[PDB]
Amino acid sequence: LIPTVIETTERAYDIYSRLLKDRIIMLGSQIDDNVANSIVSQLLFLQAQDSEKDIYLYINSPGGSVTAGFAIYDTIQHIKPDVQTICIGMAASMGSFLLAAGAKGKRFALPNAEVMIHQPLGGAQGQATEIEIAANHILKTREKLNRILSERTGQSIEKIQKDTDRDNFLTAEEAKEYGLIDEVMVPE
Amino acid sequence: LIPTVIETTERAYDIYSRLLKDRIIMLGSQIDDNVANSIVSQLLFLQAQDSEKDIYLYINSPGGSVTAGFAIYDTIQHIKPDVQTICIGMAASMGSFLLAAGAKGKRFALPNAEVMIHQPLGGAQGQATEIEIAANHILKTREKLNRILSERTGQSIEKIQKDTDRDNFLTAEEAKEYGLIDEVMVPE
Amino acid sequence: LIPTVIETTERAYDIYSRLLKDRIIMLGSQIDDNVANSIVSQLLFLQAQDSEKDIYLYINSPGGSVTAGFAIYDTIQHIKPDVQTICIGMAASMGSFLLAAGAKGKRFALPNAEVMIHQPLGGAQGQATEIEIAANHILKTREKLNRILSERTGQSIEKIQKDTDRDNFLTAEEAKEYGLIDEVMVPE
Amino acid sequence: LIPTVIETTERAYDIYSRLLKDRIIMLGSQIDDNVANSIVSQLLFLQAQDSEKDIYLYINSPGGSVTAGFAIYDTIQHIKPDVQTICIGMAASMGSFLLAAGAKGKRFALPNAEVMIHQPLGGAQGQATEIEIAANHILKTREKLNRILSERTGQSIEKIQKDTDRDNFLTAEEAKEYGLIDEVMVPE
Amino acid sequence: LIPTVIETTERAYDIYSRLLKDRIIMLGSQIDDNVANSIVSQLLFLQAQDSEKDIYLYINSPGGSVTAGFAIYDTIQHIKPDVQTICIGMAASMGSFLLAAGAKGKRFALPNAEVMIHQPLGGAQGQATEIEIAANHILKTREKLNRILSERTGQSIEKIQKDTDRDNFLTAEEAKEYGLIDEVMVPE
Amino acid sequence: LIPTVIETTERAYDIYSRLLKDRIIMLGSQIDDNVANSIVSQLLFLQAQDSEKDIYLYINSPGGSVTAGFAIYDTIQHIKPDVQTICIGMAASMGSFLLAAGAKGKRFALPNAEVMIHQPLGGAQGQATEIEIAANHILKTREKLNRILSERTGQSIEKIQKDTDRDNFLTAEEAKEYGLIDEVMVPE
Amino acid sequence: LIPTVIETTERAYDIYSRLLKDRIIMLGSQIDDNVANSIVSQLLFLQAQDSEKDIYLYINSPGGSVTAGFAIYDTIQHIKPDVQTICIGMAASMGSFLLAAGAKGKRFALPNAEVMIHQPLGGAQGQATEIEIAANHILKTREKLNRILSERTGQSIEKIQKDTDRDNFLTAEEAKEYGLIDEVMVPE
Amino acid sequence: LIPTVIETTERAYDIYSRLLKDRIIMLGSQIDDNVANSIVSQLLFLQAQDSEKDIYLYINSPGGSVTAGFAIYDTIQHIKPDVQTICIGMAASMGSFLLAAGAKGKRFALPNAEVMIHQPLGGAQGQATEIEIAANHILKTREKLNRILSERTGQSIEKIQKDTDRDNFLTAEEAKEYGLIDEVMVPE
Amino acid sequence: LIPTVIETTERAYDIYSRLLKDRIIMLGSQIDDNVANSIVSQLLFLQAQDSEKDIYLYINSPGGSVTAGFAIYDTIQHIKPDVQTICIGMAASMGSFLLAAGAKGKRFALPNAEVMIHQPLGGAQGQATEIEIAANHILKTREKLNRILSERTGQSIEKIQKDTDRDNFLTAEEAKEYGLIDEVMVPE
Ligand SMILES: CC(C)n1ncc2cc(C(=O)NCc3coc(-c4cccs4)n3)cnc21
Ligand SMILES: CC(C)n1ncc2cc(C(=O)NCc3coc(-c4cccs4)n3)cnc21
Ligand SMILES: CC(C)n1ncc2cc(C(=O)NCc3coc(-c4cccs4)n3)cnc21
Ligand SMILES: CC(C)n1ncc2cc(C(=O)NCc3coc(-c4cccs4)n3)cnc21
Ligand SMILES: CC(C)n1ncc2cc(C(=O)NCc3coc(-c4cccs4)n3)cnc21
Ligand SMILES: CC(C)n1ncc2cc(C(=O)NCc3coc(-c4cccs4)n3)cnc21
Ligand SMILES: CC(C)n1ncc2cc(C(=O)NCc3coc(-c4cccs4)n3)cnc21
Ligand SMILES: CC(C)n1ncc2cc(C(=O)NCc3coc(-c4cccs4)n3)cnc21
Ligand SMILES: CC(C)n1ncc2cc(C(=O)NCc3coc(-c4cccs4)n3)cnc21
Repeated sequence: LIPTVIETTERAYDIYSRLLKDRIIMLGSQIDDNVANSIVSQLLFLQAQDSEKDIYLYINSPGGSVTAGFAIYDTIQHIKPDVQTICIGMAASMGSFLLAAGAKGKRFALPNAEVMIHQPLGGAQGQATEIEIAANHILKTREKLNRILSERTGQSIEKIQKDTDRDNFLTAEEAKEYGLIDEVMVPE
Repeated sequence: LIPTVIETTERAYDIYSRLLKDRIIMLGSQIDDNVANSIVSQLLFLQAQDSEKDIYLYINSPGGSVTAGFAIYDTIQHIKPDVQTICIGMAASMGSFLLAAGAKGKRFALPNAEVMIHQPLGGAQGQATEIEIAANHILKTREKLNRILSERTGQSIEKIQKDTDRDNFLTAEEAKEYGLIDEVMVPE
Repeated sequence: LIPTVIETTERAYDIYSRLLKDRIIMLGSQIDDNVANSIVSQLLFLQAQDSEKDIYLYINSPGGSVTAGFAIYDTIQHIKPDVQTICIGMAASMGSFLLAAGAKGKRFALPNAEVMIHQPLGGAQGQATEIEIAANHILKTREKLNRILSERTGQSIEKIQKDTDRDNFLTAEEAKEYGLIDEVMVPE
Repeated sequence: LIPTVIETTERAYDIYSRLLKDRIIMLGSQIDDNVANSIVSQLLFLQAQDSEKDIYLYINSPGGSVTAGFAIYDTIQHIKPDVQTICIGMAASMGSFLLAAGAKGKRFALPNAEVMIHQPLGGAQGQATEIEIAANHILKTREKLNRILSERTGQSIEKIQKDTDRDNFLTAEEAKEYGLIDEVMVPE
Repeated sequence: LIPTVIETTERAYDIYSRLLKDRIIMLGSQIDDNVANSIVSQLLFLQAQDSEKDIYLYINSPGGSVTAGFAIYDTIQHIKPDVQTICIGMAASMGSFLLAAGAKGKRFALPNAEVMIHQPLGGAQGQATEIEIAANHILKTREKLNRILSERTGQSIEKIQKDTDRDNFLTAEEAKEYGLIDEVMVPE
Repeated sequence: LIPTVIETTERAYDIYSRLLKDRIIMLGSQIDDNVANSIVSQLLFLQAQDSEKDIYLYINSPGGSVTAGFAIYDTIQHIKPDVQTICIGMAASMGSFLLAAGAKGKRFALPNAEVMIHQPLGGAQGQATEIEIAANHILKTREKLNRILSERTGQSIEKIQKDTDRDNFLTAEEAKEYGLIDEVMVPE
Repeated sequence: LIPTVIETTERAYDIYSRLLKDRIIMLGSQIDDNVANSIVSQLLFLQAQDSEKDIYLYINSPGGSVTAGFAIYDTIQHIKPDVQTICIGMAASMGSFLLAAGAKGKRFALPNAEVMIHQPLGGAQGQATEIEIAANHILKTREKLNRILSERTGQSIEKIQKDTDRDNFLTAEEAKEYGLIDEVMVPE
Repeated sequence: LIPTVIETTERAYDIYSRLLKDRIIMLGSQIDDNVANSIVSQLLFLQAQDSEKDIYLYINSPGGSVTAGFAIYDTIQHIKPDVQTICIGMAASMGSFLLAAGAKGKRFALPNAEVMIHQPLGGAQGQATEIEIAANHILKTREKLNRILSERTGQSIEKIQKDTDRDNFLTAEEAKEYGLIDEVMVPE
Repeated sequence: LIPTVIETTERAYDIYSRLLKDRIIMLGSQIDDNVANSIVSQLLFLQAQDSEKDIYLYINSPGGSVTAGFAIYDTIQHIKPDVQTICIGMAASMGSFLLAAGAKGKRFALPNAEVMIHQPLGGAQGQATEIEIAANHILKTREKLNRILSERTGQSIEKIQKDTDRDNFLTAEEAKEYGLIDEVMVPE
């Protein structure tokens, strides 16, 4: 499942860490607190290595937590390096939020990569105690998500609210037309 | 189950990683997000090692997710190296899609290797909320799969739709006749 | 999930440990006894390495135990180094207590980082035997938490009691206005 | 486990219901909401049958919920009939509360029947959300229990508080001396 | 647990059904769809038996579903008979809603019967698909509950909103002062 | 949970069966094959008892299977008696379909009874084998449901398609305005 | 779920048994050995009651075992009475086999009743030991099913083989056109 | 369970990998996709190391999947090196197929090593959807297995069909007489 | 959860082992046989490294076994080095026994560190066979614990017996006043 790579200078790298040497971060799982903590650590590490060179963030996630996604989001915008974004397989739910969060001019996706811009809700525990706040916290988070998405897609807030309410299935071309990505990555 | 190999120059390789040194990627499991993330990382790694030399992708999968399969597909077509394909045991469901996805002129299969070109459906969660989109997403994905397969097999879209709807069992010779593979790999 | 990093001088670091080399402690999980024991060990370690240089504590926790949180709290205040604090994703329950516990002048949070200053109750086992003490232990702990929070936020004890009783959702700007953090960390 | 009894006038009674015909209620289980609802229904039924004749309540409970116990308590005091009380086996926790709750002059217990006057705490769910109320609700319930017990045992509130805090084991003679029961039921 | 009662005229009644003969409905469990369907059937049955005579509804519920509670509520108001209400043990969450729903002038509670007027939320399934409706459905239901409660308690809507947001613990006297019940049922 | 009722002429009825004697069918559960088989048997039974007198169908269902719902639907329309309909608590998903299916002029609902006219999808097993049919079977069933609903509500097919695609929450007044029910059942 | 019906002459019937008094057999579940044994017992019973009068078999089954289905089939053809057939909800898999097995001229189905004429395979245990027989037993059973179906639908064996291989969804009108049923049962 | 071996030149080998250094592959488990993927990787590795020197394949398997077995089979015949075969303990089901698949003149088995040449059937999932293909796929696979076995044992196809249908237990001498192995490996 | 630390001279340490290099033992879990065996091994190791230099034992345990606690106790007193003690978070049950067991003059605790000096009972298995010994073994162990505690706290045995019978909650100041610790560790 996970192979090893070494070189003469010995030097034990895993396949993901060998890619990290070339400033490539791989994200191929649901966005929980654990993976979010790891992705943030890599982004902070690559900045310390070189603050000028670009970072490559490959995405293949079905979704995850909102608070976990914003941790990755804020880190990407906070650091100096321009974080590139390349969607593969699919970018659904919070994965599409990070897809759009890439550096402007450097948001990519492969031809057969699907996209879905709708976050359903978990994390209902802490809110479920009080009524008035629980309902408003959903609205606040909905306003929080739709505002940030609107700025990056470059579309009106009115259109975002309707699309981000129900389920979606955008292709690479449709995602480019929406403004989520900048270019469909043609072969070679 | 998983043996170790080393050499004098010491240098700990697993059997799969020792094959990766000779640009050989082994795929002998169902295509989920985890293995897809690993296969993509290997394809990106081998390109960085040498963009001209060929890659060998041995396949032995019963199937997997559609979105996971396209992640591997798009990566194979995106990179410069010509990815060879050698089917062993069986190539069913999404495994047969990657079988046909190999570089043109370099798609192989061993004599007693079975082939099956039909993807049943999972991943019904995110779609199950809305009705009109859920049904159409199946049609869109069916049109997505059948179009790409038709191009690589070199057959009409009309024939693909019927064959890829129900179950199939093609031998190495029948798969060659279909256009899925280019040659049956004769002993030695 | 967890990648490796090495360098020539060989030297196997995990991503979290490579950050620990630069005096960065990552906290991206619920605060139980296990993680609390690890965080304390890191704080004691970094003090032994250098008692003058600052420590960076990134927080992304939904909460945890009270006794586990105070173990981290007391350690931060006990050691010489000024422990910086940077909230990412969210800082809820006992996470917000450690958020405010950072060195004065060096308490930060990213723009879209949420904050919640209310600890619900677990650890009901040992108290549940006797009645008079169990109830008073909650009051004592409530007085213990609200007193310490009031000092660091710089607000009255009367206001803290009401806010820390029910659920809350403070943004980076609201948390700064409350006195929990000192500055909202602007990009670059 | 549960036998049947009938008579000529046919008339299917279970052993517990045949005793209910002679105004005898059997209580030989932990006091949950289900049994409490049944005991109250029997007390209300026997009152409707005859409001003057006495009721016999045999007790053999290790304990139960506080709110469930008070439902039986209030019902016993509300109805007209003088509810006799006969402890057998043991009367622990809330069982001893109902033991003392019997009609004055008609509280009994057999020679080898144990008694324990201490309620530990469950039902921590609804209280666990808010801190100040949860602790005070224990004190309120402690004041509620100790006040009512003090009136019926005919001892001071100061003595009750100490005894009802920790575990106890009173024999029939000691329970009579305490004031929980009125007489030890001698053979024949 | 459940005894039998018969009489000469033979005639097999359970203890709950024997009470139903005297127009007494017992409610000593959480208010789900099953018990709600049974309670409604009893209310409709007693109306058919006699539309003029009063019905007695004993309550001992920790809570339940909102939609299940309104089914009992609407049925009580729809039928001709004046449904009396007698709280025992506790009336928490939706139980307190039905407690107040009793006929005006005939709402009772025993001395040590607790009351709690706050419904937390379940039934989050059907709403969780769409965002804008899910949050507003909580507000609509909150407006639905608080409006109806305000009319029956005879207090302002402003006071109800605050009390029904967080947890509560009202005694028989406090519940009478609130307007939830009309009289505390004194012994005999 | 389920009480007994008898009378002198002895005659053991359960509460639901006693209502069935007065031509009242209670439906307070999800519509599966088991309850559907029972409801149909009752409808066929009441027709045999008297084909002229009206039947009363009380509804309190969150939903169920489509094929199970149509079994009840077709039976109601097939038999001679005019089946009245009274919604209580809620009528969601397939429950609202049967709500509208009542005899014309005799479709009722209580004041606080909610309504929801959207069927999500299960029963995906038998369809999941073939692709072209599975998607079209959803469209056929959608056309099947929307056509029948449109006739009974008396609105256009265009409006039904949009409303029955996403989630809904109609009150008694809104359901009356929609045409699902004929009158809101006022007290007494 | 299951109500009771009695009458004066006392006489305890369940709703299904009351229908059995009027020669109506209800089938609303998957066809296993247990229900098959019960259905056969009813068919044999109704013959003994009256061998001339017709029997009414209401069907609402998703499918079941082949051997269990043939037990009901053979019994229907063996007995003298003409067994009517009325499909409700759906008649899938082996249910459609019994649907067509009804007396000629008396095979019915309601307007919105679905039909599916394809049996997938279970009961693989006893066959799985030997290879040559296991495969041929499927062919023998396929020849057994298709031959009998062809006779009753009145179509060719060639057409049956293709339709009964893959999944199907026939409406009442299409099932009538196929020859499975004789008439669509119009309202009243 | 699994020991370590190293040598001076340091060099960490597991016991299985140390044998792989001397071109020995150990197979002591059921033949699933995982072990098949590993065995193939070793065969491909040893060919790359030296295409002329022989490989030693020790077998001790009770059986496994057919498709998994053919993956190992085809690989053995495809590569240049003559793969020796030494049966130990037992070679049942698909293990006996690989036993016979060894290089001609180099098929061995120890004195007390049992042999069984019959594959029962699993992998019934993908076939179970369609009837005509499922049965024929068993026949095709039976023809596939019996044809290949007949060639290597050097016996008629008629004899193989009967023996490979039911269970078998051949000793080392009987297996040699059958043609499965070439020689019984005498001590030293 | 557990990070790595290395240095140039390479040298793989875990965070806990890096602290062990500076004679710091971390105890942040319940005291079972496994952790007790590890703690003893560390104490024996640090003595062998240097018998004169002090050892630092950080405690954060809720409790554990008695026999496991005495194993650590006896080891601390047996070895030459003066084992310092620093309580963090909490020191409950057997943790408080080891808290007091520290070298005289070197027993510490942080400001918000709680303390509880009462061991409840497990390990009831081996004793439960014989009656007279089981009860006396509790008394012997109670005399064993209370005697040793009394010596180190420097208080009477009479006071210890009462306090160590029921539950306790001592703060850092109260624990210092009790004699359990020597000083409250002030910041810096
Ligand atoms: C924390 C908890 C309360 N929670 N959890 C999930 C969740 C979702 C929403 C919500 O409004 N989801 C719709 C939505 C907004 O924005 C996007 C997306 C844009 C881009 C990708 S998704 N979808 C609101 N609160 C939510
Ligand atoms: C996304 C979800 C709706 N989903 N999930 C599975 C799945 C399958 C199909 C589908 O196209 N099934 C038929 C088909 C096409 O192409 C192939 C194959 C070619 C080659 C191998 S399989 N089979 C369509 N949607 C699917
Ligand atoms: C075991 C038992 C003693 N226990 N466990 C948890 C817990 C919590 C409280 C309590 O005071 N909860 C409310 C509160 C105070 O202060 C804060 C917070 C400030 C800052 C973040 S949370 N919330 C009281 N007893 C508790
Ligand atoms: C409401 C919930 C938090 N709860 N649940 C149980 C419980 C018990 C007490 C309590 O005071 N327990 C000690 C006690 C007093 O008096 C008796 C008894 C005397 C005689 C019989 S019982 N025991 C306080 N709150 C409790
Ligand atoms: C429909 C679903 C989302 N749901 N489920 C429960 C629930 C509760 C509320 C709510 O308003 N809860 C607070 C409240 C108001 O009024 C009362 C009560 C007073 C008296 C008795 S209860 N509690 C809102 N939506 C809810
Ligand atoms: C057969 C299987 C695939 N299946 N299962 C459920 C299901 C639902 C639909 C569908 O059209 N759902 C939306 C809808 C239309 O009309 C109503 C309703 C109005 C009123 C009550 S329900 N909802 C289509 N296929 C479905
Ligand atoms: C004995 C065991 C191996 N088994 N179990 C199920 C089963 C099904 C078949 C088969 O032929 N299935 C397809 C088929 C033919 O005809 C119908 C039907 C028409 C109408 C109703 S069913 N479906 C063959 N063997 C089967
Ligand atoms: C594809 C799936 C349906 N499947 N799975 C197992 C399996 C087995 C057979 C079969 O022919 N089994 C008998 C047999 C023939 O030859 C040998 C052997 C000789 C020697 C070793 S095995 N056994 C046919 N289909 C099978
Ligand atoms: C051997 C087995 C039956 N067992 N297991 C636990 C246990 C506890 C005791 C006992 O005496 N518990 C009370 C106590 C005394 O002293 C302390 C403590 C002071 C300080 C720390 S603990 N608690 C007696 N036997 C026990």
